[PDB]
Amino acid sequence: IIGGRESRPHSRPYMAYLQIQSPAGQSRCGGFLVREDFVLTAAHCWGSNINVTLGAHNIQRRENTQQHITARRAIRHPQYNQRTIQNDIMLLQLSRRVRRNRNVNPVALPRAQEGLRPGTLCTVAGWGRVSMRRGTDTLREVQLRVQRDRQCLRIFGSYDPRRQICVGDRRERKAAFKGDSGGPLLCNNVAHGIVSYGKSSGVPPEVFTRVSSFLPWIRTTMRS
Ligand SMILES: COC(=O)N(C)Cc1c(C(=O)O)n(Cc2cccc3ccc(F)cc23)c2ccccc12
Ligand SMILES: [Zn+2]
Repeated sequence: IIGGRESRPHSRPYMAYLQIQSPAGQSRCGGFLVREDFVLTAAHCWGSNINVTLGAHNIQRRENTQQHITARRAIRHPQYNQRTIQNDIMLLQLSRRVRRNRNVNPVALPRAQEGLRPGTLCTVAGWGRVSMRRGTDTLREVQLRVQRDRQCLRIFGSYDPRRQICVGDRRERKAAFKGDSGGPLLCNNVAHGIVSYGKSSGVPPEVFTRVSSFLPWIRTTMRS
């Protein structure tokens, strides 16, 4: 998170830290618990082995609040496209259910035709980089404003407002950045978006997946 603050410890108990391994090496992402057995994140966070930590604030130290669960299944959207970064959404089936408590519980999703309009203020949280090269051990957060479609259409050739949200005022040094991928955009306590991508500079606007567009695929997947 660029330009943010340390979160109040355990104030966002839906937050998941992902440690990802594949032949391509090690990666880090965020994610969020949407049911006792499922975490939602981005498809570009896929790996052959993913371990999830819930209940964390400082993910570099042991805390008896943490729950460590390997993902039994990593289900990318069937039309996820690496090249355009379209349909950037993935469900993790946990190998066991979490023990729900003050520090570990799910977050609500939007309704289908509810919407999210320019000018809405939201929060994004994660363990990602705070500048170009430096990181953090502890969860951080920042408030970002929803931008108009054209502000992303102008700078991102493959942007589609049917499936993506445009986020962050270029006037402020405030953004989700590397390490924050997969984490939630919370608006009025609901997870409307998923951190997807942006410019290497970290200067907004940036691109989130629009959850409302994938609700059918989400529901069908979790039901089966
Ligand atoms: C297996 O996992 C991985 O390979 N990864 C997690 C690496 C990866 C990241 C990442 O480091 O988070 N991002 C997000 C991203 C990258 C660059 C600029 C950004 C600016 C703003 C922003 F909010 C996000 C940005 C990706 C996007 C697409 C593909 C891969 C990645
Ligand atoms: Zn604590």
